[PDB]
Amino acid sequence: PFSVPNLPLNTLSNSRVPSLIRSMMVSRDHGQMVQFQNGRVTLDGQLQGTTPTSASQLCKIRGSVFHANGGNGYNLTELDGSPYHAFESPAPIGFPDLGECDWHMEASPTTQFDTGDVIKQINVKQEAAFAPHLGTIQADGLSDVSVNTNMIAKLGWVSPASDGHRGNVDPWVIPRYGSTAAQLAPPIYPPGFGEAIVFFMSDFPIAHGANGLSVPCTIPQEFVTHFVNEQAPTRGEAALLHYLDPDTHRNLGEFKLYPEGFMTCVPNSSGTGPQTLPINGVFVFVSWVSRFYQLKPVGT
Amino acid sequence: PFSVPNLPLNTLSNSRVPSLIRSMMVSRDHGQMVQFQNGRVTLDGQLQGTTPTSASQLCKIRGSVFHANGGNGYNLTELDGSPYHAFESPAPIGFPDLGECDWHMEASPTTQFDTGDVIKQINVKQEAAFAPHLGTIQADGLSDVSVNTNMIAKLGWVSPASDGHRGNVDPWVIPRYGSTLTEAAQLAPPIYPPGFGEAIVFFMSDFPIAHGANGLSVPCTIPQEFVTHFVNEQAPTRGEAALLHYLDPDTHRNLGEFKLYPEGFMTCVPNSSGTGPQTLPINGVFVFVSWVSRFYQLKPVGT
Ligand SMILES: OC[C@H]1O[C@H](O[C@@H]2[C@@H](O)[C@H](O)O[C@H](CO)[C@@H]2O)[C@H](O)[C@@H](O)[C@H]1O
Repeated sequence: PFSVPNLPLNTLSNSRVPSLIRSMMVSRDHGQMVQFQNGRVTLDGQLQGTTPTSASQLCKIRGSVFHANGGNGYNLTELDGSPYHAFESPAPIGFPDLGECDWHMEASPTTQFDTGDVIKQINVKQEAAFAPHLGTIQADGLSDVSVNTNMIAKLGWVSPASDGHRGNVDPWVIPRYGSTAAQLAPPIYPPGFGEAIVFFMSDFPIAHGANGLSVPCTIPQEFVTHFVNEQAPTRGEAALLHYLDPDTHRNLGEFKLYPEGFMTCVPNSSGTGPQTLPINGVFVFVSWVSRFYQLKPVGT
Repeated sequence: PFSVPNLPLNTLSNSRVPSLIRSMMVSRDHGQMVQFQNGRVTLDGQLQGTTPTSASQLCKIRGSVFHANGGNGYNLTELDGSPYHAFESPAPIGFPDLGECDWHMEASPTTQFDTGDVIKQINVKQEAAFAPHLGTIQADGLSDVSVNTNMIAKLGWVSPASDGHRGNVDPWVIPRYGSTLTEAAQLAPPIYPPGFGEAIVFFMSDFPIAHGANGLSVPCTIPQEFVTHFVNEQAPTRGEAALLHYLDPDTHRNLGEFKLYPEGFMTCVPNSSGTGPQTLPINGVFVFVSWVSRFYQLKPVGT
C-alpha cells in the first residue's frame, strides 16, 4: 500500500539543493512548465534525471583533472568513482541542475592528503566547454593541479553567468547538458482544473538570485527515498493527500500527488495558497482518485 | 511492524558526514567504545544526541556573529533559525561531532546578498571558547563581518588541531561540548560491543580530512536513511535484538547475519582474522528477519 513520509516538512531537505524546506509556494510566473533533473521520481519508486537516493549525493561532481589548450576541467565519473553511463542519466547522479549560472565549488582529492593546500576553490561556468552528458566540464582554479588528479567538488554558492548574458541567477532554469542528446526527465505541466504545481522552497547561497536565496523543487528528498524504498504499485491516476497540523492531526489543505512524482493544489482566489500554511505540518495519503478529482482551494 | 530500508548501502549516506557509504568494517583499535552524537537513534524512532532527520542538516552550524573580548564567533541557533536551548542538549541539531580537530567551514548570510564577498572561509578550533552546549563558539575569519550578521556555516574539510595537542585527525573522537563536565552534558550514551563474539559494525565514508588517522575515512554506527526510516515508522521494539540478513539483490544470496540492537547500533561475528564485513560488497541490502534474544548466536561473517 502507498504512503508518504509521516515527517514534518521543516525537518526534510530540498531535492535540488542540500538545504531544509523553509516554505511551500505556487508560481504564476514559473509554474507553467519545469524540467528539474533532481527531485525526479515516480510514486512506484523509479528515479529519473540525475536524482539520487541520498541528499548526500546532491550538488556534487567527481572527475579526473585534464589540462587542455585554453581550458582545464574534469573527465567526469559517478560520485562513487564508477563510470558515467549515458543510458542511466543526462549527467552523473547528483550533478547540480541550477542552469545558466557560475558554480563556485570546493574540490578535494579522493586520495588521502596531509595539508589543505590540495583543496581548491573552483568555478564551473555554463559556456561552450560545459558538456556533462559527454563527460567533460571546464573549471577555473585547476591550473596548479596535476593531470589525472581525481577530485570531488561540492557546490558552495552560485552567481550570475561570467559571460554576463544574464543579470541574476534564475533557480527555475536547468542546464544545457551538452550534445553533438541527453535523455532528460520529462517536463512537468500543471494538469488543469485550477491546479498549480506545489514548489518546496529552500535557501541556498545565491549571489543575485531572482528569488534571493530561494530554490524551488517539486518533492522533498526524503519523499524520493521513501518511494524508492516502498516500491508501492501506483493504483490510481492521482494520490489525494491531506496536509495535517502536527499537534492536532487536523486537515489544513488537500493536495494531489501525480504518478510523475509532482504535487498540486488549487490556490484560493486571494493568491498565495500553500505559502500561508505552517511548514511543520505532515502529508498523509488519503486514497487514490481520478486525475480530474476537484480539490478544495487551499490558503488565504 | 519493524523494518529497515530495502536500499543498497552504496546509495546511502554516513550519519556523521554527508557522504555515501564506501564500506563496512569492525575495529580492533576503536570498537571497544564509541559515543558518536550524530547517527544516534532507537529502533522505535527516538532521535538522540544532535542527530537530525535529514542528511542536509549534518555538519552545519547557524548563529549570529558576536565580537567580544577580542574574539569573534556565533551565538548559536537551530539550523531553521529557531532558538537553541542551552543546558538541554550537547549542541544544536546537526552540529558536527568530529572531536579534537579544526573545522574549515564556508559561512554565508541567511539574508539575500548580491556578491560572493559576504561568503567567508572560517576556522572553528576546539579550544577554550568552544562551548556549543552553552550556545557559543569562536571562529577565525569573522573579524570583517558586522555584529549580529546571521550565517549558516557548512563543514568543507577538517585538519589537525591548531594548538598541536594532536598530530592527526582521529575521526573516532567526539568533541568536548563545553567546560562543563562530560557527565553534566546531555550526551547520547556510550555504545559497547554486547559480548558473544559480537563486534560493532561501522559504516565508512570518505570526507576531506588533512592528515586523517584513517586517511579520508569517517565511521558511523547506522546509515542516515536508516535514522529517517525509524523516525518515520515508530515501530515498537518487540525484542532484545533485530536479526538482519545482508542480501545480494543481483545474485539472490544471503551474504551474512547481523544483529541491530534497540540502541540503534549493529553487530556481526567477525571471522578468525577479524576483517569480517570489510570483505563484503557494498551494493547489498539489509532485510529484517525477526526479533531474537540478545543470546542469539550469529554465523561468522567474512572471507
Ligand atoms: O597544524 C595546525 C594547523 O595547520 C594549518 O595551519 C597552518 C599554519 O600553522 C601554518 O603556519 O601555515 C599554513 C599555511 O596556510 C596553515 O595556515 C591549518 O590551517 C590549521 O587548521 C591547523 O590544522
